[PDB]
Amino acid sequence: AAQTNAPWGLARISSTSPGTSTYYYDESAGQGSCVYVIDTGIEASHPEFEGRAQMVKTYYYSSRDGNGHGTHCAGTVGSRTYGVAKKTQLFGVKVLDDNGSGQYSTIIAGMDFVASDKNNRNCPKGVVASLSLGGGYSSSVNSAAARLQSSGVMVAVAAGNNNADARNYSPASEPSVCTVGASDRYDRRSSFSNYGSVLDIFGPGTSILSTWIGGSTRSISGTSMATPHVAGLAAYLMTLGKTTAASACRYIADTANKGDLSNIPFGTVNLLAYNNYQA
Repeated sequence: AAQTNAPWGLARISSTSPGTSTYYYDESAGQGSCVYVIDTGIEASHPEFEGRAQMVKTYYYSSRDGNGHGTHCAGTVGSRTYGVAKKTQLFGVKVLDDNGSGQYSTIIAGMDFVASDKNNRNCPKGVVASLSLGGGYSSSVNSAAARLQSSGVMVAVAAGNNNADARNYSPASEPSVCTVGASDRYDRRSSFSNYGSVLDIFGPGTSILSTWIGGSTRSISGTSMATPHVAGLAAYLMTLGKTTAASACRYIADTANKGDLSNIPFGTVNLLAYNNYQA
């Protein structure tokens, strides 16, 4: 399949080269997979989600995305126009309030929620969690992300936007999950992207167009926006049978575009997510 005039990040994940604008992907498109978007919620009624998005959990008075960040991430995972995996199911877990903040105990509970809730969903092709969130180092948050991964969910988490080593951030510093840095359309490390030996992969993170609340769209930047590309890519690859939840991050790093990013600090992987689709 070919999506002409796609967002640059979708076109990048299906290209050996920057600077193209067509997204190529197998038409299975993550059908039969599931992605939990653990964030500020999802505007499930956005026409871009086509009935495939639903709120499954909130820790606040409403499940409704009052921020836009969770909607934007869910759109990069699986919306028809802005999404990597255009047929996946999206499950919203609102662990962040509408200023995008969340206590870490709520974030931990939401992660444990997903590890159990996936047994209430039909995801024959496998389960992904996208965690476009983070703060300071927490061994309890790392361990929650590790449990989720251990439970058979691919966990993809943002490296953080501190332009620092991600060792000092959670859940970015949890080694068993897939820690995602951000690159820009010129294959530069995004100026804000964390780095370090705990990063597993880079995805498009600068000026990423996706769904926004109020049925709108907008372009925003962040390792938080790189993560759903990788989450979406995992759901897509799992549906194609190329990998499983336990091995997707490794598989994505094995099949990634290698050595194409600039300003990657010594000791950080130079790997850009790539679906390796041959049309």
